[PDB]
Amino acid sequence: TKWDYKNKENGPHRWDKLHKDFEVCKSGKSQSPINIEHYYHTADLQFKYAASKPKAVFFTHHTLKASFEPTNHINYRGHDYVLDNVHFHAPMEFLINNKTRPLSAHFVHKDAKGRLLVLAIGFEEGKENPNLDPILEGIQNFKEVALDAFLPKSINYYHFNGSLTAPPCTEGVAWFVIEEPLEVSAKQLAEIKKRMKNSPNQRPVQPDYNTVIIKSSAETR
Amino acid sequence: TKWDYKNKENGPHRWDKLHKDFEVCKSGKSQSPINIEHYYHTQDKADLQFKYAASKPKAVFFTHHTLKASFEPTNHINYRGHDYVLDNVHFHAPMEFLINNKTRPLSAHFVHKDAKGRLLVLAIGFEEGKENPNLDPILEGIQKKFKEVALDAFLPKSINYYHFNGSLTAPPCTEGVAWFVIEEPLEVSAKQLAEIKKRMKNSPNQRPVQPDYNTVIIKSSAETR
Ligand SMILES: CC(=O)/N=c1\sc(S(N)(=O)=O)nn1C
Ligand SMILES: CC(=O)/N=c1\sc(S(N)(=O)=O)nn1C
Ligand SMILES: [Cl-]
Ligand SMILES: [Cl-]
Ligand SMILES: [Zn+2]
Ligand SMILES: [Zn+2]
Repeated sequence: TKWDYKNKENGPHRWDKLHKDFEVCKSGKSQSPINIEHYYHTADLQFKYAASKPKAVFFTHHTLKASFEPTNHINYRGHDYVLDNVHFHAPMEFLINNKTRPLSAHFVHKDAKGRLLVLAIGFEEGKENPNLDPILEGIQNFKEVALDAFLPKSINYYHFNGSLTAPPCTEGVAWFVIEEPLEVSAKQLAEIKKRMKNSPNQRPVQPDYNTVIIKSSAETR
Repeated sequence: TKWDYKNKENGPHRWDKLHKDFEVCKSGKSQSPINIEHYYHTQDKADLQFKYAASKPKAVFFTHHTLKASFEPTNHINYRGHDYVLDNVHFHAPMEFLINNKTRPLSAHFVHKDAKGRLLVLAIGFEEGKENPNLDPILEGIQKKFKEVALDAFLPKSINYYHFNGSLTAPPCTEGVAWFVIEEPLEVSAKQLAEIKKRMKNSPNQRPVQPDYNTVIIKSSAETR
């Protein structure tokens, strides 16, 4: 109950100091997030999403989280990665070619061997997107969340190996950062940021050791 | 208390236990070597230009289960406007990385460091066959206390290689290593093969394949000279 985003002691630059489990926050060579600037052009990525009702929806450790039953899958290279939860970071943590959007959502998965697959996608200030509403009315039954409709059908993405953007900053993370921004309204932006206590929950860009990145594309649905 | 590839306490399964400097040997998520089966095909935007010449080793000696030739900082690799000087060339038998589950009887690692200590290792396998003329200058320098190494002739002109980030394959298992594994195997004679294993004291110095956390690998090819 110690680490936060405050620019003083419990801030990110000192996370390794708060606890030894966070030592990799400093010592690891694949820490996330980063600015995606150098990559290689070149699917094998299957979504198994459905509109799903959350096991629970809650704000925890400074983000808004919807936890889920092991019913929604992503298959990657012939291995099934179960979605655990989707949570939000504001502003966006990852950067693409020096570009920033004010919000992202992370879709967290784990396979048979316990390996992590996380998805980062942006929101763009503009028209109100309906997908947000089933979770924002879930403080208490829980209404179904439209997962198979959340992401674009056609996606361009960046894939690389990184770490968690939050303590313990565990590595072995397969990142897929989606290029296409989703849309978010200005009223929704401020409203949900208030559940982010209008206090940023975004880890700074980590040092980049020539991460190998592929740019590819896929169809989600 | 020193690390080995032997069956008991100082083996690879236990390197982490030998020294705390070696903790990442087990706990790291980007540990080498691995079995290369999944990769991405790509184009040649690859900024990898060799700056190699024939060079006489500062020394050729046995250290840590391998045969090593260290060099004057005269031989280089350039990668995206980032130049890596060759530190040494050393050997593994059998080859430590696997290319589609295929095993080579031997490999060579071209170990580089930039100014700030960033690591680039270059790996190529060897296949039993014709007398390799480049090898014996090394086999002719180890009992002395050194002849030019035809580095300018050592690697193939046209290479297919795999690129990714991994670790050193021996303790301290340092991560953040830019690996370039070249697909085309070089050629070695049966006695060149036999003899050097004895200079590597006939005790295999091959770290087992490590857990792979979906390492992102690209396949491309290039011209060295
Ligand atoms: C359960 C879960 O998803 N935990 C997470 S996710 C995460 S992140 N924001 O994807 O890098 N950091 N932590 C602690
Ligand atoms: C000086 C030097 O090259 N040391 C090395 S190289 C190496 S390797 N087998 O290339 O990953 N492991 N260690 C300890
Ligand atoms: Cl992000
Ligand atoms: Cl190897
Ligand atoms: Zn997240
Ligand atoms: Zn080696």
